[PDB]
Amino acid sequence: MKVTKSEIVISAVKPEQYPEGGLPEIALAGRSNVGKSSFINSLINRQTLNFYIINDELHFVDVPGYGFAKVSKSEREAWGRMIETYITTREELKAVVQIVDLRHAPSNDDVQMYEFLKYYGIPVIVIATKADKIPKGKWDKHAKVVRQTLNIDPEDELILFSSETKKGKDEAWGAIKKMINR
Ligand SMILES: Nc1nc2c(ncn2[C@@H]2O[C@H](COP(=O)(O)OP(=O)(O)O)[C@@H](O)[C@H]2O)c(=O)[nH]1
Repeated sequence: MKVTKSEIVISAVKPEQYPEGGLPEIALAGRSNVGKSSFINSLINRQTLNFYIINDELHFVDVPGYGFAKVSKSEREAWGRMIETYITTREELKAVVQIVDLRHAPSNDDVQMYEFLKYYGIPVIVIATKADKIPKGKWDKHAKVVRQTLNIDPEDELILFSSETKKGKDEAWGAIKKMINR
C-alpha cells in the first residue's frame, strides 16, 4: 500500500473510545522491544490501544508490548482486559499481526498470545523481524523454529522482516490486503 496518510486518531483506555466509521482494522501485537513500532513506521514510511488511520481506509491498532515483567499487577490485569475485550467484540478486526524476534524461539508469552488469537478464530500474520541480525543462510532454520513453536495454522502467514532493510515490507502489505479482503 502506498501510504500518503497515517496519524493517531485515538488512544483508547476503553471500548467506548474506539473510533466509529467501520473501517477494517489490523491490530499489532508483540513483546516489548521486539520491534513493533519500527515495523509500523516501516510499513507507512515514517496503557492504551492506539488507532492509526491509514489512507482513510483502515486503522492500524497498536497493542502495548507484552511480556515485559517489570509491570504492576494492575497494569498487567488492565492489559489483559483491554485485549480480551477488543479481540472478542471488534467486528472491524480482520487480522492481528503478531511480531516475534527471528533470532530466538518464540517465548511462552508469544505462544500464549498466538493460542489466544486462534481460540477466538482470529486470522494472524506472523512477522519474524530483526532478520538482518541473522545470516541469510540461517533464515530458514530460524523460521522453522518460529513456525514449530507457535504451531502456525496453515491459513496464517509467516513473513520474515527487517525494519533495518525493509525486507518483508511488500509481503507484509500484501498479506494485510488478503486479510482485509477475505
Ligand atoms: N537490527 C534491527 N533492529 C531492529 C529491528 N527492529 C527494531 N529494531 C531495534 O530494536 C529496538 C526496539 O525496537 P522498537 O521498534 O522500538 O521496539 P517496540 O518496543 O516493539 O516498539 C530498537 O533499538 C530498534 O532500533 C530490525 O528489524 N533490525
